[PDB]
Amino acid sequence: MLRFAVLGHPVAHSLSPAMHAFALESLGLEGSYEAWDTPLEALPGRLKEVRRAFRGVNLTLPLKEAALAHLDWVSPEAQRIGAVNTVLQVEGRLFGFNTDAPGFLEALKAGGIPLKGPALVLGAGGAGRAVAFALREAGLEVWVWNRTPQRALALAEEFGLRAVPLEKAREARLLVNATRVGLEDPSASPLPAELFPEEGAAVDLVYRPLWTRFLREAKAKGLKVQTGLPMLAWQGALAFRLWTGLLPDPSGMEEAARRALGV
Amino acid sequence: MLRFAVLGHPVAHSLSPAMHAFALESLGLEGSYEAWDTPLEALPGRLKEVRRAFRGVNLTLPLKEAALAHLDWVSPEAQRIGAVNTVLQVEGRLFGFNTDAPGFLEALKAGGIPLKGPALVLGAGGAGRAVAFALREAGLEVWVWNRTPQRALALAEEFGLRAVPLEKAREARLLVNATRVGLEDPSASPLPAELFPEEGAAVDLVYRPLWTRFLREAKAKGLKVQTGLPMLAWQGALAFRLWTGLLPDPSGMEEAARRALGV
Repeated sequence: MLRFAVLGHPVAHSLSPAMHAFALESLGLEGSYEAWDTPLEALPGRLKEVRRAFRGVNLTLPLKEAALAHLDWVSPEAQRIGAVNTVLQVEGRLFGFNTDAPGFLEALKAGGIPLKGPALVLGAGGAGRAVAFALREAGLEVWVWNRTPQRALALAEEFGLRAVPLEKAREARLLVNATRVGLEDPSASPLPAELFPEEGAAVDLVYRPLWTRFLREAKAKGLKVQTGLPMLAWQGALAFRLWTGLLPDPSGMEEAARRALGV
Repeated sequence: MLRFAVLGHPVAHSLSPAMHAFALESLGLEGSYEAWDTPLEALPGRLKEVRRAFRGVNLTLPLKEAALAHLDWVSPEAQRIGAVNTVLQVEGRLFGFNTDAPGFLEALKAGGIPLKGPALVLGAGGAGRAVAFALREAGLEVWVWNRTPQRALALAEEFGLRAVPLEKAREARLLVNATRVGLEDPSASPLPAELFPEEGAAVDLVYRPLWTRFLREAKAKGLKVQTGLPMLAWQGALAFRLWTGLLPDPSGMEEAARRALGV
């Protein structure tokens, strides 16, 4: 039986177990995907356990950074981003990848949103780094903003981007919220409605609530919008493909995710 | 999803397509595995195509050794052996493994042939290196012979084994023909009949004909014998698990191979 799991702390609310359960059944495969709470302290012992009993696992906070060292091989993309969210186990060896970047890209495409920059990424943290990398490689112009201006300038330098002031948002065609503003805060948004571009599209990686103020304002302003679920569904479907070579229907992955959310 | 192939020059009558067709089917999986003729000079281009459309491929003569330089990662064992018979493609990256070595040991085990040395491996070439590596790993005392003395001597120094003259076959308890002598030639055998021990076991990697002159001599001497089909099946099965995480029935694959030989 294929044995999978998500390791992180917390993981009690991960939507991965539900999605992959659907992947397994939909693809007629026998196996399981379990949520396994793993504080940074247990990472070492947990991986050794992975080397011997799991075909693969996903990593969520707070393990994504300190995992690279314990692996036998890390993807170039995962090395630059500096985070690994998907681990593959073959012959007792552990290989690390980052399905968030490609998942994000495939989500937009599938969602119907033509890539068409310049693109602006709000937040220069973990989520921001991943998304910033992805859009560059796709062939779009990319700017970055962050609460604390420092973190922004550096990233623009490391990835070869532009750290712009929040105001510049008006000149972009692709807006991406990589901050926690809005998370379980229906009335909060990182971007003032007046600073919204006249045309384009916006994507929020925060999916709790599903329709954040950011996306509601963006929708009201005429921009095309996409919730955070599609990306979640694609990174998951891509991870599964990595593990077995079979791609579960991303739509079915998203639906499984929504049902789990109850929205 | 799941498109494999055996890359070699020649591969016209490979039994892999047959075994793997059975693997996929027996596992209720959709996919294909075809023989793709590939000369040495055509392999740089082949691997690029692999990265864009194949989940994985097996490599045969004369690509197994030249392949290493064109891969993103190569297993410690494959590196030591110096040859890759199994390649896995993930996110466009190529990883090389060797399922010949572990496959050989499983084959012996399943076939009811316990590890008892000294083990004499005939042929210090590629196939010989894989078998010698495996037997050393298993802790047996390993001897090696080669028509060209130098190659056997070099290999013995390299792996910490002992190069010996054919006459030492009389003291070996496990004999393995890893040479091409006898291939489609019922009159040829790498070991003169009078040098066969009178107890032990004999395995021939050559399976065309199935009952080589070598195996007929060993069987006539009362040695327990094994054809090359079991190893062929196991290296394929292990490769399949490498690619998908699922282990197809080795006996079923050997059977599929047999029926594909016309025997």
